[PDB]
Amino acid sequence: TVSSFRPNEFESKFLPPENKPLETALLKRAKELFTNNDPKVIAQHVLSMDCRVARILGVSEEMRRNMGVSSGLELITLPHGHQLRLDIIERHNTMAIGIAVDILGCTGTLEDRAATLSKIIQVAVELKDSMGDLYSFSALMKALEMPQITRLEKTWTALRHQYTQTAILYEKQLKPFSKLLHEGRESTCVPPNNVSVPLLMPLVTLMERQAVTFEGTDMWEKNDQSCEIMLNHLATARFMAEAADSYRMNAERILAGFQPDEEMNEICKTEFQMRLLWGSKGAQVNQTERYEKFNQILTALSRKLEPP
Repeated sequence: TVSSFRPNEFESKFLPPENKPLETALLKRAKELFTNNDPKVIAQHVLSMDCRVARILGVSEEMRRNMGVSSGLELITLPHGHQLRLDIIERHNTMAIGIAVDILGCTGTLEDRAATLSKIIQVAVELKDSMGDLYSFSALMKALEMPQITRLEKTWTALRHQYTQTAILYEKQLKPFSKLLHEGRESTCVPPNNVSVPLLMPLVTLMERQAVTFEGTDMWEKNDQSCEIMLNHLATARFMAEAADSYRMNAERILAGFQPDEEMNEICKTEFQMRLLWGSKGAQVNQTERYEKFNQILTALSRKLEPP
């Protein structure tokens, strides 16, 4: 089928009924939110939202009788988790795209871009070491590795010179850890606060041979077509399902006493993000077309910002 996410019909106190793609005032308001909020606060909203979408937290009794299992983390290893898997894929792509658009569109000066880049890495650090949200941690890391972000030479140089510690933390700690996750070793290299949401993406993608991803990452080609790596994720998936509860356990501990900020909560919604990016009409075009669109838009903004 398709995603459960139906953006054209999503309502919000924070979104005009009829919005166009990348509305400038709305990208303005978004940036301001992430700009004016502490990275831990941002990461708590992301984790909290990821737990709803993956059905680790907030599962009504109707939803559970409906799944046949207690947790979405069990459900995704099963045939009837197909919808969930597709939802998981859409939110990840949309989130990675938004991050990129946040560096390449929601900024004015070089210094503003670099500050944004640092804030993004701090958020990623919070996701990893505090929230143990490996899933959204990976979406941010994917944004940072996009060819359109990677080639912003002047911007990475400003990061190296002004935000040095953050820049070294990213290259020396985050990148290598990211790589471990991708080789399917997450179960043996847990961050200091354990795991609340697993990486998910490479497992969900292996299962969904018809999955579209932005810029075609986790497409299991070339050096990825390794039985060894595929075994690691699938062995890990099975462990995930049997131990699904431990994740809930972690997320509940981390989020005890958490009180969400309404607007912040809204902008974490994939639906909302989809409306921001493709508008109230285009938000329901096919994945391939929607993703190809931003590949073009991001390459153009990157070129406008730092020409060769």
